[PDB]
Amino acid sequence: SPRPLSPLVELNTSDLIKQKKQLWQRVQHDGAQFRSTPEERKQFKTALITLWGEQYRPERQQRWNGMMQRMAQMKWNHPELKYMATEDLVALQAWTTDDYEVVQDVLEKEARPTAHGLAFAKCIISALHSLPEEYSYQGTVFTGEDQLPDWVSERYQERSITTDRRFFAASETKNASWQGMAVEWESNSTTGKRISMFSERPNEQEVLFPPGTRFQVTRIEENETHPRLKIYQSQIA
Repeated sequence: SPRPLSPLVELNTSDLIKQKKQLWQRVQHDGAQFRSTPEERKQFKTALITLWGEQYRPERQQRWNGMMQRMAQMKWNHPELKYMATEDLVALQAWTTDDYEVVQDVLEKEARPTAHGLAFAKCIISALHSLPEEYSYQGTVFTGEDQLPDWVSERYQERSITTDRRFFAASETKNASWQGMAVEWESNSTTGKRISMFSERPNEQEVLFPPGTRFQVTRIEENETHPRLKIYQSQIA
């Protein structure tokens, strides 16, 4: 337990694989009922602030404080969000920073997770399942990622359902700016959540799916050029 007036709490760094497996089972079991606990929200705060050691804690503390105040006001400006946990909303903004790298694949099989990443993941997932239904995007969303062809083959196959263990990001638009990544997706979304209201780059019109999302893969096109593989899939909501 922390000392009085401590900004931080202890992160459970022991048996990380068990923690990963336990969170993954919780994701599947709880579905859209998944919610972060008050203690998990404090662990996310510590995770973000301490992500890069004591040297960067003052800067990250200041960023944390600013995001908390922004999301507190977000609830005033957008009353439908009044019941969201403020730290859950902060997680959505944090996802759109470079910290995404510590959390995107943290529930993947054989991925070696950090305590920080697992703490990140709980609040993002909680945010995605507690956002009101008006934040769900119904339509086709577009993704590009830098992945190898074998990475695709392990996870996606024509005519079979993919149960995604990753955070899967996409966009409502297909801007020319990110043309030519190694892999592309065209995904029909039913409950993918629009996070442009929380992003550091709202013009990207990003949509985000949590681990546990299921996609029916309907076609995979192959090209010699990048994108080497283009995946057509539909969310099973």
